[PDB]
Amino acid sequence: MTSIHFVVHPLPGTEDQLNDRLREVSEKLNKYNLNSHPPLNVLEQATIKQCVVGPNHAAFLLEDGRVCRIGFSVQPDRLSPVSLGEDLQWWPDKDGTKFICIGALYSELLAVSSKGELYQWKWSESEPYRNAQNPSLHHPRATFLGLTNEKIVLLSANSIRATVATENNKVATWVDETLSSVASKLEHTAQTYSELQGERIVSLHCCALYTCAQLENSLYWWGVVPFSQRRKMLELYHAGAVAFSISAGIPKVGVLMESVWNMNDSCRFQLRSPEEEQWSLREVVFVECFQRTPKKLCIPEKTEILAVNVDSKGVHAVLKTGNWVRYCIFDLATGKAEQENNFPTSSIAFLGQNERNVAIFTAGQESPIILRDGNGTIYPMAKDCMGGIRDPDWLDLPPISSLGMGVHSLINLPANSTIKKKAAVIIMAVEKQTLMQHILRCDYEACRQYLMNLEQAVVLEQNLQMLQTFISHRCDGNRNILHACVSVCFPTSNKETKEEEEAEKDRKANAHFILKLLCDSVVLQPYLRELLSAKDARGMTPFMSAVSGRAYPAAITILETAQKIAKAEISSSEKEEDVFMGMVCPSGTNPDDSPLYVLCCNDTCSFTWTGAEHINQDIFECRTCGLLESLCCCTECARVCHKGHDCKLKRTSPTAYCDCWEKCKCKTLIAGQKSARLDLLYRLLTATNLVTLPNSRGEHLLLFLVQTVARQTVEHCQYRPPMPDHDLEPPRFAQLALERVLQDWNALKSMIMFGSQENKDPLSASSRIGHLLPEEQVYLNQQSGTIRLDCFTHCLIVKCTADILLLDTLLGTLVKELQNKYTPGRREEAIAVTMRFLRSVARVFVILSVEMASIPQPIGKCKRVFQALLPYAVEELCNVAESLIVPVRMGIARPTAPFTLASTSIDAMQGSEELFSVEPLPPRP
Ligand SMILES: [Zn+2]
Ligand SMILES: [Zn+2]
Ligand SMILES: [Zn+2]
Repeated sequence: MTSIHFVVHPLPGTEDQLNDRLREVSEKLNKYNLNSHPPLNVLEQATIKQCVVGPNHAAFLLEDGRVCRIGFSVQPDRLSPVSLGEDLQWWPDKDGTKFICIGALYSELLAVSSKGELYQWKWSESEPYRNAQNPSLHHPRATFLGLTNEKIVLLSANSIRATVATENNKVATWVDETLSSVASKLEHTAQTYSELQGERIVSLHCCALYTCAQLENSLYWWGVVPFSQRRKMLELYHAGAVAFSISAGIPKVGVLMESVWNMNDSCRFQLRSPEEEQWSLREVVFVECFQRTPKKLCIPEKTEILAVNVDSKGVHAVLKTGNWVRYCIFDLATGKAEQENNFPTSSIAFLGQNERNVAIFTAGQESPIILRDGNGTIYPMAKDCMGGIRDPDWLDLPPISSLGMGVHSLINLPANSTIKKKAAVIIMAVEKQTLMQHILRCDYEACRQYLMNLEQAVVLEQNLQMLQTFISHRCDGNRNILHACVSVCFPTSNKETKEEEEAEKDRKANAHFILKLLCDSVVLQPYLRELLSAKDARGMTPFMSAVSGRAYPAAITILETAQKIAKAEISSSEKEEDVFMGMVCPSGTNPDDSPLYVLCCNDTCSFTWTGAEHINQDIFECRTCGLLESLCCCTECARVCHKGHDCKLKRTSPTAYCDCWEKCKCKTLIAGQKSARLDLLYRLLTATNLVTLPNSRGEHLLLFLVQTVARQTVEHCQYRPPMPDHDLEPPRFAQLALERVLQDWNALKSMIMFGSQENKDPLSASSRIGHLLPEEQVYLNQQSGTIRLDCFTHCLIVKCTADILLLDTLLGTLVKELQNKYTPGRREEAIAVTMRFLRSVARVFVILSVEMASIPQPIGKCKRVFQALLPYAVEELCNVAESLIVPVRMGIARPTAPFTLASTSIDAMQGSEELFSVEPLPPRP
């Protein structure tokens, strides 16, 4: 059962207004109850195969061959939105013949039946045309087209022209009866093109001027030569020509009497009766330079083709190469790929369950493009400041069984109004998924009654076909019921976070109760593993979506549910850790999409604690979003925002105040619950192994946290206490995160033993050495890396001169693991970790002491570290001095220039910053 909806989109418009109309339909489905029409209720209980839109009428083709039509009127436009006709009447079918295809022209409605008969119905006439002389003949031009001796299959209809095709590779075309005067030389009857032989034509799509035929592995076009190729023809039109235009929703034929020299202007055409207007030459095609032969489009070899639709801009195609999907726009001037675009989401989620649901919908020249993916949902397309596809914002819509749109022209416009003349009318037959809509409407009672009814039905009749059909239910962006519940559970306001800072509807609660009800459901137990281990269009599980969307109690509930389910299904291989990591953070995942890393880098945006001020920050630039000249963004914007974009850091940074909300939707303006965030960090530290995996910049979590702390200490001291809200405190989470992570013998071990043999850094040249000579592999495997460890030690000691607690935390963890005579192998492991850390501390201390003249705070911190670990620091300092004194005694010292010492401490820090804050050599691409 499906429901019918009407969308009015005035022309000319952008994709943003169309997306706003689709969104308005989406919340009218979601939060505005339900509404329909009396005469369309009979259409709701059947599978509508095809919907077409005429000038003032709409036609529906069903599965059983019944065709119905209705009238409508659209008043408002732009500087229910439609009025429907009172009664619906059907096609007279006393002969009992079912119908296969329908199509809409301006003056007639076309039908193709199973017996190969073409039927024509006038819009003005209330009864379909039947010839009295020939009872077996029904189309008035069937004799002229010569289709009476061949069974007919494929139809394509548009505003003025129609193109039709048999089984015998015979294609014909004609124009509407309102242009019968110029219909002597623009058309052709059924030929047999030898160039199209070899493969059956699988689809035909007609534009307003030309038409296209898609075969099994080729594309051909024929018809009117486009306006871009008229430059070479005039590389200048004499008077006396006869032309036609389709402007303002009406087709008209005129005659020229001026001489034309420049073709970029507008010309005045004398009107011709069907038995004197100023028209632009871009919408005028001279008839009395026509591509009467099919021309092959250039496509790459071994590429499957999915959906073809044509318009004035060219040929729009979806191409599949291997396991990848491109979107292509072909220009008819050269026949090559004019525009090539890659989808910003995953291709696997775009392919969906079935590849036959991918389609492209358009209505004419200026009409927009609606793309339908493999799941039957709408993929919203928009253009960024560059020439790519913007990141899509999901509409939360059910899949569409049938979609059809057309161009309508408004009637009797006043002369003193700026209302646009033309619009597009879109008709949707959206499916209903009742528990999906119950989840999206935030109602606990309907979900509870549905689960109780399903449990009673399984207990009584033992039927699970409806349940296994409901498991495969999807929303937009490849989202299941759990994904929809998580997306509903996102925080919206900052009221609780605003009120907790002092002296220091019911949608959310119903959503949480719904999540608990589906988590503790008895009947949903054998499918919750497949529900939780599913990836959406961004490649995230519901736990990853709850972490990234700042829904922390939802992530806590999902984590307990995964821990409960995973312990009862070990049995065979693919064991407990494999099931748990499949549910939490699966393999083949980007390192910047880890739940621990994302949980660490979700901080409050800097406009929330700085208004229109001009404090000193770090300034990032996006090429994609348009933050180019004076528009800027804070560092948390570069972390959470702009993750797949072309975002860079500018060295010449003046003062700015995060102009990120002006150009895009900043995802960091709202802070979630702090206690649930710390509890999630506590649970993720002691249950997974996500802390030993670096991010896409090759940084450990400890290095990222200490760099965030060292940046925020400098940035947050210029906060003055009293369009988005700017009355919140600066974020304090990274200090507590460092204090918790440093109390762990996995993170400290992986940080200190970084760059060793059993630790791979993706941005190091020594990581990928398997294709080299064996001697070079020996020379590269002799050494070990200590760049990032030295950077971490320098950032902990020199750049963190506002706290001491992290150093005592690290020293306490080291001493506690050194005094552990309980588990085997712990003591020597802690000894080696202590040796590596003391080597790094000794190197930093030596550099700082050489740079200073004849105590500073970092030297005091190094002395405290040496005093807390005396019997090993003495030996490592002996080794450091021995290494320093070797080249003097052997007389092989490298000559250097003299330098002056440092009287103050800021210049020594400036000189040691350039020595330790470096990067290893990247591998060869
Ligand atoms: Zn951006
Ligand atoms: Zn920001
Ligand atoms: Zn931002």
